[PDB]
Amino acid sequence: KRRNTIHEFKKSAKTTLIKIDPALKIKTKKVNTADQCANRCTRNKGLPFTCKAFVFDKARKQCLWFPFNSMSSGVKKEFGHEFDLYENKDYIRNCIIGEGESYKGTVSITKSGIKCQPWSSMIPHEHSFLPSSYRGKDLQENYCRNPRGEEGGPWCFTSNPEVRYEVCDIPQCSEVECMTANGESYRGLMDHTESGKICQRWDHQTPHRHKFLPERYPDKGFDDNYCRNPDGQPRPWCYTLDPHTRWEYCAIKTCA
Repeated sequence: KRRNTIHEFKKSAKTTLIKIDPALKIKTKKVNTADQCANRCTRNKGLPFTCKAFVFDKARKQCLWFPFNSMSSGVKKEFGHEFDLYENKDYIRNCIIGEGESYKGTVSITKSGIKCQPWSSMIPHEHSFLPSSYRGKDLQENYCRNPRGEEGGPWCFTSNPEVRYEVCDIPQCSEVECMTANGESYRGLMDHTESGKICQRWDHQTPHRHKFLPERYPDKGFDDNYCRNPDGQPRPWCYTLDPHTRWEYCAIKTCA
């Protein structure tokens, strides 16, 4: 099979999600691995809603797909060794990657400080940027989006009737992401190599085999697919999802 999208998720071990508010339905299915839950969560037309997070029950072997994450309203985290929560990074972001096409955070205020207009609303500014016309772009509520992958970055229509649209001020992910020395103590959230290749998850042996087992190295920060320096390398690094590139250095600026 070809689909491999589990890297796109932030894992919270021993955690499941419950929503107090019974609204927003959930789909559950008997599935063998967490990888299959992830591919279904990120697939186009895979679920009767936009999947933001999922939980893999390891004991019962089930996926639990949610249209919400742990940062939504009326949703609690709950304990259980058999559970593993996975939240799509796009909705946690807080920062931007390049044009910010993948950005799906909760910023709803323009660069000037004006509240964004709802995307599904024609007031004050009528338009054609509707969720129906741009599936997969998460044109929900009044959050800053970059649907057409334009140079300016994430933008929105403005609540002020005098300004139609404006860009939003969201910093590039390489903004606060800095390291001390050779990055031995770096525990940040960088997940792509210096050439822009996507990092392989540490808790995975595909497509590259390695000895850096998260269970074997607590305190080493082998979470998700973040760039790490666990072996005295000149710079932090990660294994790559490209079969023809085992590993590659990451580009994290020094805090000094």
